[PDB]
Amino acid sequence: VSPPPPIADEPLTVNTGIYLIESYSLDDKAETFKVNAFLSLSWKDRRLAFDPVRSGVRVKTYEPEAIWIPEIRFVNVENARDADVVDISVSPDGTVQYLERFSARVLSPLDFRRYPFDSQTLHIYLIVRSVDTRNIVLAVDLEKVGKNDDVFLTGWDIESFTAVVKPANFALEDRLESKLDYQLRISRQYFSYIPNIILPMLFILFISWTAFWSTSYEANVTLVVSTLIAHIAFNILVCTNLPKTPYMTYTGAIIFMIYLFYFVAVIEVTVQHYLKVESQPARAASITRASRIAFPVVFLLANIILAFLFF
Amino acid sequence: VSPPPPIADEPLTVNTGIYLIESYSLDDKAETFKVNAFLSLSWKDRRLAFDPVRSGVRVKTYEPEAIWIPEIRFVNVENARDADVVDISVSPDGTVQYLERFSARVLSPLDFRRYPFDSQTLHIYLIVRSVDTRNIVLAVDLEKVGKNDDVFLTGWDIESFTAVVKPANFALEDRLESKLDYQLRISRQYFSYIPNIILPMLFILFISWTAFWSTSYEANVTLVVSTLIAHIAFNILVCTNLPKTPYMTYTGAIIFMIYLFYFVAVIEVTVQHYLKVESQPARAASITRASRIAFPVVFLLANIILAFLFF
Amino acid sequence: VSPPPPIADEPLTVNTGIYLIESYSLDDKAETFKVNAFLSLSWKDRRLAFDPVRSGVRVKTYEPEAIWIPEIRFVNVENARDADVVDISVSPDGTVQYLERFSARVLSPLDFRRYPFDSQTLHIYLIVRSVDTRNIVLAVDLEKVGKNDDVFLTGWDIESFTAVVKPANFALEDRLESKLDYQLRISRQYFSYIPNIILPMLFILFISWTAFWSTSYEANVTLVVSTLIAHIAFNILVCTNLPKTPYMTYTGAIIFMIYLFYFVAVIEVTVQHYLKVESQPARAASITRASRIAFPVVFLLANIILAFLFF
Amino acid sequence: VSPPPPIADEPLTVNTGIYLIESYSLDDKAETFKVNAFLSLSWKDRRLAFDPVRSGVRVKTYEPEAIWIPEIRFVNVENARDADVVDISVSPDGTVQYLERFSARVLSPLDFRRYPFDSQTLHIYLIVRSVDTRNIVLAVDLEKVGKNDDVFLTGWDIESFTAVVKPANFALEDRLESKLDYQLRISRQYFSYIPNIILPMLFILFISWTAFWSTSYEANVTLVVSTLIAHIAFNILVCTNLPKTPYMTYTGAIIFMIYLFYFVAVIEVTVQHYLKVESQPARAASITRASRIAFPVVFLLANIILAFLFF
Amino acid sequence: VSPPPPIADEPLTVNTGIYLIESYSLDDKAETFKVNAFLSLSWKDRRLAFDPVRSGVRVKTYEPEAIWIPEIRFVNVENARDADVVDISVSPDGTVQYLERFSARVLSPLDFRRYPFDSQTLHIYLIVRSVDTRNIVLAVDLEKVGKNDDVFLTGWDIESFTAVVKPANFALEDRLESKLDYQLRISRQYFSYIPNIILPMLFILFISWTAFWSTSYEANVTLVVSTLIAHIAFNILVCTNLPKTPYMTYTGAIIFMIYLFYFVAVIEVTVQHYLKVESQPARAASITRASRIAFPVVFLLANIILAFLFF
Ligand SMILES: [Cl-]
Ligand SMILES: [Cl-]
Ligand SMILES: [Cl-]
Ligand SMILES: [Cl-]
Ligand SMILES: [Cl-]
Ligand SMILES: [Cl-]
Ligand SMILES: [Cl-]
Ligand code: NA
Ligand code: NA
Ligand code: NA
Ligand code: NA
Ligand code: NA
Ligand code: NA
Repeated sequence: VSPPPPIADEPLTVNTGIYLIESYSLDDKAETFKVNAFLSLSWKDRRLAFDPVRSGVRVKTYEPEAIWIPEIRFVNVENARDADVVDISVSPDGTVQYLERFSARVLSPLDFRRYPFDSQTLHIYLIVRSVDTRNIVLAVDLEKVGKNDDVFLTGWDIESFTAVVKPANFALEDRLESKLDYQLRISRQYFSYIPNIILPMLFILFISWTAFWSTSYEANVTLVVSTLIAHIAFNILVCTNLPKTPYMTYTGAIIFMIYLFYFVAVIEVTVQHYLKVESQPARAASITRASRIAFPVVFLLANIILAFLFF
Repeated sequence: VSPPPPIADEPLTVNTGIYLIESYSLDDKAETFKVNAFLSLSWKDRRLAFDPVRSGVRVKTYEPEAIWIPEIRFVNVENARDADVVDISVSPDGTVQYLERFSARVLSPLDFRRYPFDSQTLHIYLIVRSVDTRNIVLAVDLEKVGKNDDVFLTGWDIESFTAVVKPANFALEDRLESKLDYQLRISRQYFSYIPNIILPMLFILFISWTAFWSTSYEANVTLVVSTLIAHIAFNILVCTNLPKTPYMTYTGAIIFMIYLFYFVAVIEVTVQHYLKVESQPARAASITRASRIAFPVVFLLANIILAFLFF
Repeated sequence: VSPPPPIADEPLTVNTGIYLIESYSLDDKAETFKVNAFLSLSWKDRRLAFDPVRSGVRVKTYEPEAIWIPEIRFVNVENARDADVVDISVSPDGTVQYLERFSARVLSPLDFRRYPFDSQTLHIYLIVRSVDTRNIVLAVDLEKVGKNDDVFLTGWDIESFTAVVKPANFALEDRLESKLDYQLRISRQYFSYIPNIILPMLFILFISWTAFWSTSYEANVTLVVSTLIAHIAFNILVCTNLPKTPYMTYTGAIIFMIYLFYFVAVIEVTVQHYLKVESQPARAASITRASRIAFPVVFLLANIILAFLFF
Repeated sequence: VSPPPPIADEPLTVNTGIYLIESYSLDDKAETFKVNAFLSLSWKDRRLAFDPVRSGVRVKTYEPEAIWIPEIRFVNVENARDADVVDISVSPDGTVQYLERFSARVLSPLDFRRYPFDSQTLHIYLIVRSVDTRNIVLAVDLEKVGKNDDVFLTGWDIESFTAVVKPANFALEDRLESKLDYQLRISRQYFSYIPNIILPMLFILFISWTAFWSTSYEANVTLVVSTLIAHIAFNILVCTNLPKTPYMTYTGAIIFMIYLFYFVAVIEVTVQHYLKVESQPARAASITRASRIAFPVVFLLANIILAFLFF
Repeated sequence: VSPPPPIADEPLTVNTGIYLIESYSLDDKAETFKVNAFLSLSWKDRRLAFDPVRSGVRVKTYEPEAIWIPEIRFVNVENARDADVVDISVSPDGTVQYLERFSARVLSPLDFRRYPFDSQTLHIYLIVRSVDTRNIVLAVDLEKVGKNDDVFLTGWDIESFTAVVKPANFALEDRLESKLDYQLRISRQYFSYIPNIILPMLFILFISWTAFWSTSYEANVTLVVSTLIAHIAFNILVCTNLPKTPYMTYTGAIIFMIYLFYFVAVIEVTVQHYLKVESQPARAASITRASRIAFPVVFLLANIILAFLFF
């Protein structure tokens, strides 16, 4: 088999469509997601044209090996897609309608800057390489782009599944390549992060601040050091669900900043004890009373500054 | 091969059945379960009809490639099922009896609202796409739907395996699709959660309340902060077996509420110490004595309210 | 190819044998184990009979596709076995000797009631479905059932590998099914549980009982709360190697009971402190002295009761 | 099929090229990385020469089985590459242009000495074994070596992808082998290690040094022992992301050294308490005051020495 | 195809060789390792003999399906090897030279008695089963046994790769089996265990002994209980990288023994406090002073005894 010949000098247009059946396993650390979808392909092959009136058949069904099929691939997949041809239909003028159901693990970079209040644009890049005989170009049949209503991505809200209709045509290894960008827009369900990580992290921090209403050094050391260790546990827990980033994430910024609050609280607790031992408690009292206001105020203002810089 | 021709204008009815052999690996985080079952298919193909007298055979056995077989797929599977054809039997009138044994990883959403006292309805969606020549519709042969008596799902009780007899017929990519819903009803074995998570979590909370019978601030700080850290460990342990949900789970609600009890216990312990240092112990004694009743009473009432809202 | 015809109305007997080469990966949580073995099959096919005198050959060698082979399957496997045919030998009377080497992941329920002093009977169920032309029945050739001397299952002792010689013949989807039960009896190597989990768990518990020889409330709170947290760590460690069970395991019973001992020790420590603060130390002394005897005595008797109920 | 015959006694030159499409999963512990790329091959086969006038076509397209293709393999791969032939083009003189897209898990040793400020040279070794009829030698077509602009390796910066143009020709099992070295130079994104591991580790260490401004032995024991335990947690966290090395890593050296600082701090805290109990506080005061300067000074100098030895 | 006929009554000798290309993933818990190697096979098949003068060729190249090839298998593999035939060469006298490149996951028991200062002998068992027509025996061609210089096993030192030249010939299911033992000798790189596990474990133990220079019960309880908990963490860490053994490992023996030292240290701390409360400090002082010498002395002697018993 060889590609369909051009009537004049035009490239062969392969109309494409992706219909999502299932979306699952969005792995933040690996920056991958699994997809199960229909891939539809359509092109004109005049060598396959037939007469509807004489044949009595309006459509002809072929096996993939019987006819020429464009070699369509995915750019950003771990391994080649697991595909099963559903149907191949040829109309009298030779218009081929190809349909396959596939499953693939897609590599798509994620921006963690606003985590866990982040939104992502996942990409599925469709590609075709031109042949010596003729140039193959990709197009989007909007009527064949979509998703099943039941499509759910655990821990995420699916906003839209659209295609950038204009392909990216470029030369690669002295041959033309036609690339299409299918975009799956998602937003993270931040809900569970509030009662499980954010509020427990704030509770232990506020518990360390009770040391500002205590003169007992031994109890203060226990309050600030124990809560700091619990904060380290939350820092470790958060970083297990995330890859290492060359930038600060919103959660990472708050987590880092809270260490400074624990460090300064230890200094205050040390300074307070030192002064009391030195028979200067009136002074230790001034620092402790100021700390009661300073710590929540600086914490509130620093969080307003951080939320502003990130959102 | 092509589909069987209609005698009049009727769709081809493909009778289906699923007989469960094995059920395993219900993954809560992934919202998947693995299945090993028999898939039975039945349809009339008049082109395969034969005479029992002249052939001397009552039934004819064929290889899948020798005859036309409907392209039956599963909607909610990770990858295409691993299938092996067991038997293909044709009766004299051309009634085909197809039997295959398959294994598949099924994606089926789970409702964690009542966890670990939750029940689920797992789904296996059977589907067929219509061809140009004729429309293919699915039906349930109740005589061929069931499960082996030994079918066990570790950590779950299997209630029933039934099929919604009426298919969901709809248009997808300008062709008719016929979808059947096979339902596996299961209920979680909550037993082990009681001695391993629920009671240890209650024990540490009740241990923190012993601080209401102590005037020792240093011992009280140790009691409430240490048990809080153990509560954080249980919260982390529980969330490792669960995906992130955009709603509160029953266990999650109790776990979250217990943090408030630890936070208020720290306030009480701080207030008690502060008053005693300020030479107001008679007052601290009133707050501590009230706390001895208030903490278990509010805990009991809040749990009754939560159990009511969730069950 | 079609099945061998019956001389009279008898079922076709397929003689079976399993020879274990390797046993590995017994997964307690998944209730699976991996196996690498020889599967031997033998049946009479008169259509394959030949003359030993005239041919000069005692045996004929065939390729699997050249002759009829019974469709033998495993009931309790995750996916279909990975099999490679080793030999097919036909004797002059038409007796076929089939040999394949296979590997499979077997699902076999485990009874954790006596863990880690438990024994298990792992099952490998062989099955054949009857055809329209004739009924197929399975048999055990004891001469072809066994295991390699070097067969080791890490963390387990292999006792025996035997087969229940009588098949379970039953009707499934209007056809006869012949099922054989191959049993691999194993006993857990409990050794390592003693120095790694049991004795460290007992050491920390006995350390909490030193609080009965101390009047220091602050030190007592530290002794009982710290060791309780270490007990929680051991409880979590034990449950990571086990699935969730709808029953109590022996280890689970001891682990649960030890929480009650920590809870009552906290009550004692609280009662002792309360009385001393109330200027009643003579009374606190009576409770503490009684606790020194009561705690080890009740612990010993409760363990005798538990060991009796479980063994 | 057999190899192309030599015109004289020359080896067959197979021109190669690797164009990276995707780079992912750099596993530090396993010392592997996954790659998705184009492999281009070119060689002259005069037996495939054709006349464009007689055949009509200027270039001929073949299926891999139809013609002789050199057996090109990767040396350092876990399993054989997952490859799909994209195109096989034959020009009139018999010049074959082969193009395949492949995915592979590559084993490439990593030097962790400067971790997490390390750089690596990942290797992809291309190899061909000579046949009896003639010797096969590999060459690099620099025009067909490259990488997609979007190629990203999560947690790493990609510097370059080049090939050592001269093959390593050697004898292996009495036949010639021609090996090419494709090099992917990467540098670790150390950024996240600073707020997540390095600074929290320094904070807890500096917190232990507050014991040098405290006379309270019981608070000092709490300060140094608690922070030491947090340091053990960070040591364990760091070693989970690394394989075991027969050398010290930069991070490993700092982590190890910090233990010595905790050990000497415990000695100081013990010595201080012992002297105070012995009614020698003036002396304990001299040791404690010296420690306030000695500990940060020795820590700074030891880190300058370590940074010098490692960088 | 059938096996080569014997000239007299001799068994067919199949000469073997294994050349290691890659060694990776030595899994201690699973007792497996992955291998990528060349498997060479050689045997005489007179039916393939040819004349060099008449044919004009000195060697003939065949496809595996064209000629008879002995069914060579690996005994101790999880699944069948992933193999690709590289070359099949036939010399004029009919001497066949077979070469394949394979990858396999090998099951090989490990002796952990001296861990982490252990050495292992990994085995790769080659096997052939005899046919009815004739007996097949295996031999080692030492010229074709070896390993690439770059072969590295992360965390291990590779000593040698040799073969036991004499096969183990035995009867299995009334047929002869010929088994060869290929041995890969390795020694563990214990280096990293010293700064990461051994020395931190010793530091925390020595820190618990500072309680013998302290009269403060509350600080002593904190010293011994906190370090014991850190020792439990190291015990858990060590056992995660090891399978459960029916024997004591060297590290396991030291780890277990250290618990006894913590237990006796708690008794000493309790006895010391009890006597001081009972107004007997002169006596408590004698026990504490003796403990300062006894604990390091008994620890040193017990370790000398253990090292002697294990090495
Ligand atoms: Cl693809
Ligand atoms: Cl499917
Ligand atoms: Cl099977
Ligand atoms: Cl390869
Ligand atoms: Cl094999
Ligand atoms: Cl024998
Ligand atoms: Cl034999
Ligand atoms: Na085609
Ligand atoms: Na068909
Ligand atoms: Na067959
Ligand atoms: Na070829
Ligand atoms: Na304390
Ligand atoms: Na062969």
